[PDB]
Amino acid sequence: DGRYSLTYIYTGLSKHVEDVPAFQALGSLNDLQFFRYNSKDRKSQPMGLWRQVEGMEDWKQDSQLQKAREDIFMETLKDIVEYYKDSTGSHVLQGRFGCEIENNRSSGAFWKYYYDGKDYIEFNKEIPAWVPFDPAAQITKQKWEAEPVYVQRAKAYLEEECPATLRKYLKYSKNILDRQDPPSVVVTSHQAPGEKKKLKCLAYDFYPGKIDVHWTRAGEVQEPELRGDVLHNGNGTYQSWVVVAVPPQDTAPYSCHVQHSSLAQPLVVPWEA
Ligand SMILES: *[C@@H]1O[C@H](CO)[C@@H](O[C@@H]2O[C@H](CO)[C@@H](O)[C@H](O)[C@H]2NC(C)=O)[C@H](O)[C@H]1NC(C)=O
Ligand SMILES: *[C@@H]1O[C@H](CO)[C@@H](O)[C@H](O)[C@H]1NC(C)=O
Repeated sequence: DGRYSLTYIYTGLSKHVEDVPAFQALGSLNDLQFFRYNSKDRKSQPMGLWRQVEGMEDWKQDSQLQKAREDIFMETLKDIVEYYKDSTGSHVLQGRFGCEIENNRSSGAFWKYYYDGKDYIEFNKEIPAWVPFDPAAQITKQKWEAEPVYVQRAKAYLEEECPATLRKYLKYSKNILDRQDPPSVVVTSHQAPGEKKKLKCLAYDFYPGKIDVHWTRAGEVQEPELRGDVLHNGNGTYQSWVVVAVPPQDTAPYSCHVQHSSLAQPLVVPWEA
């Protein structure tokens, strides 16, 4: 088995402006975001390729969970602002947490918060306890550890629940995270009025991201004039391109090369003038 990671990110604004939800939540599986929630629509919604997956998560029930989390998260931010006696300004709280396994073996976990960008507080499941970084975080620590069960719970989530959730998700996400969708390349050229002609090689619909793409002018690996790539989450695919300008008086042969983990041997698409 390989590496897989479940990560959640919560963002709250104490004084949100128009069209910007006061709270937002999102979760990623490796390099793909599989869900999102916000305080406006108030609903846990699957994303990308997970929109078509069934039986992995009762989104209607998670919606309720997210509302719960939201209330706590926002109460947390509220209290910090109360602490610094400054509710006229706008402040943000960001929570990041999750776990990761490698070879069906839990290989890591984390749970930390940031207030106005600086480290606010984090959990050390080895004590187990909360570690404060900001003075206000001391008050939070006190609250979050008022009962002995609390740290036990936080610990249980990081070492049991989260990874359990990750294993489950992996079952329903094989046809997603373990894909080897080979790239469809496409060579094309454009002549800007006044400039040299330029050749653009485009590899698309491939997954994972790691990939090699370069032009060759006479079997010689050229230096790209402009490079670029992207990730389409809804699709769950990657695109990557390279461009080269060709001398107005050049006849040499131009071919595009594309190496990808899903190819038995590299691909070569020559450009026909
Ligand atoms: C995956 O999604 C991407 C983005 O929606 C698709 O890329 C577009 O493909 C159309 C052709 O149908 C092009 O005309 C667009 O220019 C592309 N969007 C851009 C600018 O990236 C891609 O076709 C989809 N492929 C799969 C496997 O469904
Ligand atoms: C780890 O994977 C095995 C199958 O490879 C599965 O039976 C097991 O339940 C998973 N996690 C553990 C150790 O329970």
